[PDB]
Amino acid sequence: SHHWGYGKHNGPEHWHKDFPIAKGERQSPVDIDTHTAKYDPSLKPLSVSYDQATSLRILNNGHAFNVEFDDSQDKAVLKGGPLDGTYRLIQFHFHWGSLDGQGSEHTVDKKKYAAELHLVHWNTKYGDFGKAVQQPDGLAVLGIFLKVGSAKPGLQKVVDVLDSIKTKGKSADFTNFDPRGLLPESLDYWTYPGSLTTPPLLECVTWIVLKEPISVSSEQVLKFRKLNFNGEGEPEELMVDNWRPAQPLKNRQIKASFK
Amino acid sequence: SHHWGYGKHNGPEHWHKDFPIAKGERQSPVDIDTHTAKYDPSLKPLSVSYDQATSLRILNNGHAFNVEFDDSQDKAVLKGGPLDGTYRLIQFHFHWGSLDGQGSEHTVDKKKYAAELHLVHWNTKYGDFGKAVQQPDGLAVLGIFLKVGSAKPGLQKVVDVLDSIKTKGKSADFTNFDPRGLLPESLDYWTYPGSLTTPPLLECVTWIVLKEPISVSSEQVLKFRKLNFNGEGEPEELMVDNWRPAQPLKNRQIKASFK
Ligand SMILES: [Zn+2]
Ligand SMILES: [Zn+2]
Repeated sequence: SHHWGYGKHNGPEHWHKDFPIAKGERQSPVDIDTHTAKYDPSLKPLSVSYDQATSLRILNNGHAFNVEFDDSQDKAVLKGGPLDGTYRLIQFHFHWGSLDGQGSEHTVDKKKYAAELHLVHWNTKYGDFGKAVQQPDGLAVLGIFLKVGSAKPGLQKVVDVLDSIKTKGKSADFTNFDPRGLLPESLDYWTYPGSLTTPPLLECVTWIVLKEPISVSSEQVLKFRKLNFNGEGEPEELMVDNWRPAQPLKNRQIKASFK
Repeated sequence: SHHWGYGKHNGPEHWHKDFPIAKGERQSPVDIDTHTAKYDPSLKPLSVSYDQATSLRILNNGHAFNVEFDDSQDKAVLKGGPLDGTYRLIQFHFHWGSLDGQGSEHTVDKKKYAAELHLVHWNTKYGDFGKAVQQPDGLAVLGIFLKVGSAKPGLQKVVDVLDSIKTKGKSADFTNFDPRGLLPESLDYWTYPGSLTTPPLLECVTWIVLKEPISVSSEQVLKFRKLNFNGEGEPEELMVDNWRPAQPLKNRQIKASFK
């Protein structure tokens, strides 16, 4: 009965009908205006501890594809930065475009990237993800821009398995993936309080959005575009433009860890 | 696997473990201290429109039994009183004791009744119940005390079907029930902002609690106590004392429609 998507009739412009928080005061994504996003010197260094990250599976959920991690222990955690205590990595996914010029959720001085990576973490204060998503400080999503340029070696293992999860509901074993291979060199970041960028759009996310994009090749991102929103047997609907546009900032302050 | 109940180990004293809102600022039930619950002359008469009410079924959910109504239209609505706009009746149920001296959720100057009836309504503003339960003004529950006295004729149709829904999961067709037959003659009420009295304890409820109890016979309430929490084939666990005790009022005001 309930569906949502990125199409003409079920798209971001309509999500409010089932999810009234879509018009809330803390919605993501947003545009980062660098002229207004002020350097905050009290922001601490971001601590990314992914050395023991344990990936398990990869799956097409009908909106994006997710790589899932074992979050039963502190094997892959985000700490410091703007955060209070310890946030475990549960999954990552991407949003991308039908063309190289668009695909990202966050924009920077109105500039769109080809795609955006989201590493999703939950506050261990709340015992599990389910309890976390319902708290204002429940999640931390580390957001990373993807520009088209040189191939990203650390992304190839993802790209290579995509032909096995073409359609909604498909999944595959996906062990030993190294998420450090998707990070840029600089951990300089912007931060602001926001939300999930898909329904149910819960306002439980501390956003950390990195200054430095990673590069991916034209052919790498092109592989993302050969996925399907639809299930097996249904009409083909290519999985492209699965991004929500910039939402009004309202009275939120985007703080910068760098000058 | 998540469970809750009224037992030693899964009871109201433990609900906070899975539902941290249990310790929130707007939890129900409460004690109504009549010395402090002040008459508010600006409170309007309560408007109960149940003339077209359409009951459908009755069911044992493993925590109480519910009589469900067709809420697809304005056939049975609560309006006026402390409420803004129109609230449709979805179901009623009761909480009761193992003895005649206890069973109610709300108390009045610490006085417990043998049971408490809850007519559950949702704000039509939000399209359905599912969306309603997540809003601060989503629900209105009309609460009515039951004291042991004379038989309530309008309750007998409920009592007579209970042998057919003994155990969790059991349901039966239940048409043409008249919910007006469960009302006392006075619609004088106390009101306060609160919550669901069972998990998930959401703080979405405008409580309207009637001053005048209805009477039920000793044998009528005794029939409620022959129901089972458990499913068919499971150990017998009599459905008694399915009430949450009074929670701290915090900085809430209980207003009275009467002097
Ligand atoms: Zn995302
Ligand atoms: Zn109830």
